[PDB]
Amino acid sequence: CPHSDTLTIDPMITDLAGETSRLRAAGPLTRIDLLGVPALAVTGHTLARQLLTDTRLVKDINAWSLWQSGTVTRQWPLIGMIDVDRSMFTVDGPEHRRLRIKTTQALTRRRLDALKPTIERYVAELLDDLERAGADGAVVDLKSVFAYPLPMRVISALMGVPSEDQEQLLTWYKAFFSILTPQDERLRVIDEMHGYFTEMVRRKTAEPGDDLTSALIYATDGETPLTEEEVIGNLQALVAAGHETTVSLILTAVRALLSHPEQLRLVRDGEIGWETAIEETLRWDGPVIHLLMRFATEDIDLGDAVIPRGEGVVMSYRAIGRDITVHGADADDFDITRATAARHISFGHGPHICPGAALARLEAAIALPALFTRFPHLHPALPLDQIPNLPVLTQNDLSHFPIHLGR
Ligand code: HEM
Ligand SMILES: CC(=O)[C@H]1CC[C@H]2[C@@H]3CCC4=CC(=O)CC[C@]4(C)[C@H]3CC[C@]12C
Ligand SMILES: [K+]
Ligand SMILES: [Mg+2]
Repeated sequence: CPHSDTLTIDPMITDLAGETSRLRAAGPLTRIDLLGVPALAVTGHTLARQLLTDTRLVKDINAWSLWQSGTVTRQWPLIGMIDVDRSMFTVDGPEHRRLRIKTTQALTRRRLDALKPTIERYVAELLDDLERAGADGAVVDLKSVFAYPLPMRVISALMGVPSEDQEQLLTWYKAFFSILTPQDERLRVIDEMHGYFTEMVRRKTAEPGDDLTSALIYATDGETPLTEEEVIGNLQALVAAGHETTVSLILTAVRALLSHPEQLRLVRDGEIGWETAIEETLRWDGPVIHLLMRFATEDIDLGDAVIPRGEGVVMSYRAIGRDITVHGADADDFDITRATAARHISFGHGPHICPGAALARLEAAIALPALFTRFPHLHPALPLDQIPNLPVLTQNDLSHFPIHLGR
């Protein structure tokens, strides 16, 4: 690996540990290459926090010099991560709060109390599936049987996605996220997803129900109402995020606890909270690797560095979770007892901070203890260190997770 001043992010995710350490070492601001496209990566905790609140960094792709010049187009395999419709995800400034408010109100801890029974029912159902799958000592994929379906069920219940449509959504997302999907097919899948959620919003407009989509469509009376584009945009964002991140969180938490059985014991015996184990998982091995992307509306002076107007800026959240300045020398270790376990920014910071953090945390806090209580001798049927990532550049997406129920 001969010295380079640009760090190429390997889209096959062949050396995530090496790559994450190289980003930390090269940071807190360093040049990266995303499939032939240059950007800056923010890899330090403090600098990330400053920049995530800097109003000169915007989501709007039309602020991107390479987009303005036509240098980057829809042929770029990562383009679907940023060139999306109007929503809380793409907006900044005073307009942004309007696009967030119904969702944040709906996803408060207290409002989520009402969704808890549903989450509990789905966890119980999928554990029944695990039991069936793992009978007579057979090897089971913890991902396909338990972790992969659960968050789709949950976010679907919340948004009003029919039971019978969820399999198709998962199929689309898998194609959408895989770097291997041919770009023409990925763009088709993106159109097909948009068509689906467009019709879903038309369905809920004609016949509203007790779900968040209906609430985005029909606001309290006072308004002003969200456009069709905004409702669909929020909808797609909530489902995509709600599913994809949460799967990873469940799987990494299990892998972390199973490879650190002494720390699994701490949570089982009630000496450390499950919630604390989940925070350290978010810090150490969290759902987001990189977040695309922000752009400078003008020059941003950082004292001994300048991010030029038009430049693309990525938040390298995995690298950021391994910040030694913040977490100490053992940042690269999983340690649910560390003082800084909950001091991560793995859900972001500033205006665009994750609105679903309480739901993510709640799903994990129900699912994890339920899994280990039900199957106390759960163990890997494959060395945990041999579980590969899927080729998904921006997301910490585990391929499969072979276990035995034990015993
Ligand atoms: C489970 C683990 C999760 C992690 C690690 C996570 C992480 C994040 C991060 C880091 C951002 C902001 C990126 C940035 O602006 O720099 C974010 C934004 C967002 N997340 Fe979460 N998230 C999680 C679960 C969820 C869930 C359950 C939902 C929905 C129910 C969700 C919906 C969103 C939406 C809609 C945005 C965009 C908000 C905005 O830009 O204003 N994510 N997520
Ligand atoms: C940080 C993270 O993993 C989540 C939070 C917001 C999510 C994005 C929300 C908007 C969105 C809509 C889509 O239709 C494609 C997926 C994307 C582009 C999502 C990709 C994963 C993101 C980036
Ligand atoms: K578009
Ligand atoms: Mg050099």
